[PDB]
Amino acid sequence: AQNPNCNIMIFHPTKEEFNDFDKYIAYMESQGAHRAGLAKIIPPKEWKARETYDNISEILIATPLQQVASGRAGVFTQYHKKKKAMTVGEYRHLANSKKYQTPPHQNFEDLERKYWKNRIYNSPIYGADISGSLFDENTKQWNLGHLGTIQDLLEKECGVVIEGVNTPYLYFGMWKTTFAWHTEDMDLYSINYLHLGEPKTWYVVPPEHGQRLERLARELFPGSSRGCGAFLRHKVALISPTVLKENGIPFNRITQEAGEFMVTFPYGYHAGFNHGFNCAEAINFATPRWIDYGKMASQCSCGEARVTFSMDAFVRILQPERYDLWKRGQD
Ligand SMILES: O=C(O)CNC(=O)C(=O)O
Ligand SMILES: [Mg+2]
Ligand code: NI
Ligand SMILES: [Zn+2]
Repeated sequence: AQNPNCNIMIFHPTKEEFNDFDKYIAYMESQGAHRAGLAKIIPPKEWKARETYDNISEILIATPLQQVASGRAGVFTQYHKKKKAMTVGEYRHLANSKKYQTPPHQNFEDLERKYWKNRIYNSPIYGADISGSLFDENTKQWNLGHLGTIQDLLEKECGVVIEGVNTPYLYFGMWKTTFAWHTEDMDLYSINYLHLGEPKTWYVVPPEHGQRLERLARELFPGSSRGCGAFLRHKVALISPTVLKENGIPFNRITQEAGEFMVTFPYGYHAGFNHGFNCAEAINFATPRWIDYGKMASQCSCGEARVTFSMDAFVRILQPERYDLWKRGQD
């Protein structure tokens, strides 16, 4: 078995290898990359997502989210308070203000220590989940707005045509902005490209060990666990590396820098934080290997998780028994 310790793998495709996205994902899996839950892909040196980032300031963040924490430094939840709209130029200036800017630090490890020590005492503002793309239409390789759609994959594998669309999302971050522990909707893959700015640190649990993380989360968030049998779908809970290590949960960590792709694999729990002002683009995707994960994915039916239009069909076709109850949660 390849990669039996479930280490995060880093790949350096050539420009020739960068042509066929599906083929390269399958290659990475042949080497065991999925066992980690997360892989890094450094694009060939000839490749670029677009020519410059000089003209992005007028993108609107219609509903910036202030991420307010509750709990203790290593075990906390966050809720998202909606703020007034602002442009990317306005948000960058905010991120660079004295109140919100990255503190002085020695290296990424020092900054990670400062994040876990101090995150809960601040409420950074995240421009998350903004439909759109920063890939130039002329970028033909690994253009996250030109991927094969999940609906077409389900149709190719299973023969059933379904409604729904699959488009990317932009994320504008600042110091301490945080993504809570989660897997993707329907335990899909994700791909994330860091277009610009400061790094993003990731934590990930191997898919084969995901239920260990779930069990710990039920212990650490016991009221949330009584409320919902899949409360990590709410995307609000944080657990630090120190607490994971104290409880024996297998995980790995890695820092993504501007110009790099990350792929999350089916049922790979992940969480992380931004180092400073940045912009990322991410989208879900599927392969044939996903189908079985989609069929077994947990679902929130308590009503909190509220997701896209397109997840309806996935539940309806892959999880017909759950359909009824899950849809009640969505309506
Ligand atoms: O970058 C972020 O805030 C969160 N991204 C992801 O969870 C992802 O790409 O799957
Ligand atoms: Mg603009
Ligand atoms: Ni994710
Ligand atoms: Zn729920």
